[PDB]
Amino acid sequence: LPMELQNLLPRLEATVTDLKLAHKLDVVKIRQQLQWIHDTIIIIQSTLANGLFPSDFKEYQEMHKYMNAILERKVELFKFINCINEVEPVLSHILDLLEEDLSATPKGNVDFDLLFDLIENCTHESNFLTPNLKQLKECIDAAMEFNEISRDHMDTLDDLINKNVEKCFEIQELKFSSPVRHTPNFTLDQLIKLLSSNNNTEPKIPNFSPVEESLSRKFLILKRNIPPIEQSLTEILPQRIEQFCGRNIININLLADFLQLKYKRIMKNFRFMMNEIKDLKIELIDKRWNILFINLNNELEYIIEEVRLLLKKINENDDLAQTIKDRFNSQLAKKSKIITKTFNIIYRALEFSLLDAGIALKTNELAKVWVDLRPKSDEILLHI
Amino acid sequence: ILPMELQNLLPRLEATVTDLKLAHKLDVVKIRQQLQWIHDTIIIIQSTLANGLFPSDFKEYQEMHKYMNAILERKVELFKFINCINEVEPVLSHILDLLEEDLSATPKGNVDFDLLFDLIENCTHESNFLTPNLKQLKECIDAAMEFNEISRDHMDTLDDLINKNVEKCFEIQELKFSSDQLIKLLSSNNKIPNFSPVEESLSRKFLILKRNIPPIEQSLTEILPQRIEQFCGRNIININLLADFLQLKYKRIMKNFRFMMNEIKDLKIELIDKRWNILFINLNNELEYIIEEVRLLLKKINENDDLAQTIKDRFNSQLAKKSKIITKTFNIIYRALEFSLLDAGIALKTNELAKVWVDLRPKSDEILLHIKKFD
Repeated sequence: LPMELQNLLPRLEATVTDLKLAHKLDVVKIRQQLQWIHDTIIIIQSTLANGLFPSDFKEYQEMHKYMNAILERKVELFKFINCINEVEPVLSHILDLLEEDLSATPKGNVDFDLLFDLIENCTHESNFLTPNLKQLKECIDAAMEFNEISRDHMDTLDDLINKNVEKCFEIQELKFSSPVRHTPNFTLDQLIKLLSSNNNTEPKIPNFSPVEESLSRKFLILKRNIPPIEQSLTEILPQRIEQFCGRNIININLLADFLQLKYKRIMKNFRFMMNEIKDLKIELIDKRWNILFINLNNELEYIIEEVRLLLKKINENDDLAQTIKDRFNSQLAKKSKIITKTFNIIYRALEFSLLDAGIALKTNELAKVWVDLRPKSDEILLHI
Repeated sequence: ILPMELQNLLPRLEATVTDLKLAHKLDVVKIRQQLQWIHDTIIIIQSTLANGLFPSDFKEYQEMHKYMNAILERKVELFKFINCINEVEPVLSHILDLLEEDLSATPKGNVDFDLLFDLIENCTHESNFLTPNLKQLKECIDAAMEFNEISRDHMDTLDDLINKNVEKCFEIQELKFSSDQLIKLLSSNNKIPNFSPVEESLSRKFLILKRNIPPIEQSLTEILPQRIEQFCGRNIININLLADFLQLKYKRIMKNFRFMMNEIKDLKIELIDKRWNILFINLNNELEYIIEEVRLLLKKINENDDLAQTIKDRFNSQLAKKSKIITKTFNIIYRALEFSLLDAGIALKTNELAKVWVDLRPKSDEILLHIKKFD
C-alpha cells in the first residue's frame, strides 16, 4: 500500500546507520542528513495519518481485513518501527560528540545550529513514535496471535471434531453393512466359545464377525482421538483469556467478542460429537451384550426344555430297548453338561451388569429352573 | 554436572526417530522396534528431570535467578527437545491412520493389537512427562527471557543513564566553581546566560542534560506496563517473588531518578536564575551610584557659581551623558520584567531608584534644555 514510503525506507536506515556509527563531527554532512530525516519523518506521519494505518473501527469486524492488510507487508512495517525507535539513541550519540567538541574558547555556534536541528527531529520523533510503538507494533503482534488462535487452533479443532463425527458415522455404516443385520443366531457351543474368549480378555466390543474385529479396532482409535481435543478445549481458555484482555487494544472489544462466539459455537459442536460417541458405545457394546444374552436365553430355554422332555420320556418308557435307553441317557448327559457349562461361564462373565434388567431376569428364571432339574438329571445318570 | 547433558546424549536420535515416523510407508516389525525405543527413551528422559529438577518448587528460594540463567544457557536445545515430544501424539495418530488404512480383517488386526497397545504405551509416558514438564519449562524459559530483558536491558540501562546524568550534573558544577560588558547586548537579548561570553558553553552542556530527562521519565511510566504484565501475568507461583524483586529494583531506581531530577532543578537555578539575578542587582547598584554621581554634578554646577567655559561645558556634557545612561538602564531593567527575568524582589529596588530619579531628572533636564535652546 505505501509504495512512496518503501522507496525511502532503505536510504533512511542507511543514513540513520551512518549517524549510528560515526565518531567524527562532519558539521556539514551531519546537518544535511539530519534535516533530511526530519522532513521524511513528517512525510511518513502525514501518509500514515489514517490514510492507510490504524483508526477507530468499533463499527464492524471489517478491521479484520485491515489487520490481514498489515500482516501482508508486516516485514516492512517492522523495518520502519526498528529505524524510528533507533532515532532517539542515534541523536544522543551525535549530542555526546557535540559536548566533547564544545570547548569554551571557540564560539561553537555549530552546537546551536545542530542542537536546534536535533531537538527539531525529536519533537516529530516523539509525535510519530507514540502511535507506531503503542498501537501499530502491538496491532501486528495481536493480529498475528489472533490468526494463530482463530485459524491454526480453533479452525483445526473444529476440523478434528467434525472428522471424529464422520468416523462416528463411518463406523455405523460398517455395522449396518455386515452379515449380522441384527439379532444374530448362534449355536450354544459357539456362544460359550465366544463368551469364554471375552472372559479371558471399561469394556470391549464382542466378536460377532471379522467385521466386529474391524469395528472394535476403528472405534478404539475414535475413543483415543477425543482427549487431546478435550485437553485443547480446556487449554484454549487461557490463550483466549490472555489475548481477550491482556492486549488492551481499541478493537480488542470486537475481537474477544468474536472469539467468544467461535469458542461457544465449536464447544456446542464438541458436546454433540462426545454425545454421538457415548450413544455409539452403548450401541456397539451394551446392545451387543444384550442381544447375545437374548440369544443365550433363547437356546438355553430350548435345550432346558429338550432336557425336561427327555427326562419325562425316560420315566414314561423304561420298557424300551437299551439302544433307545442308552441314546436317551447319552443325550441327557451331553445336554445337561452344556447347560451347566453355559450357566458357569455366564456367571464368570463381568458384562452381566451392562445387560438390560429384563433380559438378565430371563437368564435368572432359567437359572432357577436348572437348579431344580439338574439333580433330577444327575440322579438318573448316577446309576449309569 | 548438568542434567541437560544426560538428555543431550540422544536428543538428535529422538528427533531422527519421529522424522522417519512422520514419513514411513508399510513398515511392520521395524516400526514395532522404533516405537518401543521411543517409549523407553521417554521414560529415561522423565527420570533425568527427577534427578535434576527443571520444574521444582524453588519459590521459597531466591535462587530462582540462578535457575533462570541455567535454563537460558542451554535453552537453544530445550526448544529442539520440547518440539519433538509435543509432536509424538499427532505423529502416532498418523501411524495409527496408516495402520487403520491397512484393514485386511484378522491377519493385519493381530499385528495392529500389538501396535496400538505399544502406541498407547508411548502416549501415557508422552502425556505424563510431556504436559507437566514442558508447560512449566516453556513458560519458565519465556518468563526468564522477558525478566532479564526488563531487569538488565531496560531497568539496569535506565539506572546507568540516570547516573550519567547525575555525573554530567556534577561535572558541570566543578567547571562553574573553576574559572566583559554585555553593555547593550542585554538590550539586544531583551533565558540566556550570556553573562560570561567564554562560558556560554556551560549552558549548552546543561541544555543537552535538560533534554535527556523526558525519555528517561517516559521510560519510567512505560516500564510499569512491562512490570505489571510479567508481575501478575505469569501462571507460575514463582512469579510472586520475581514481582517482589522487580518492585524493590524499581523503587530503588525511582529514588535515584527523583534525586537526579532535583539535582538538575537545583542546577538550573544556579546557572540561569542566579546569573540573571546578579546582573540586575549589579545594574541597580550602578543605577543608584550614577544617580548619586548626577546629584553631586548638579550640586557642583549650582554651588560654585562662575566657572570656566571648559569646566561648565564638561560638567554639562557629563550631566547629559549620565542622564542618558540612567534611562537606558531603567529602560533595560523594566524590559526584563516583561520576559520576567528580573526577580519581584529586586524589582522593588529599581522602583525605589525610579522614584528618586523622577525628582532629580527635572533638575538635570532644566540645565541641559537651556543649552539645547542656544543655537
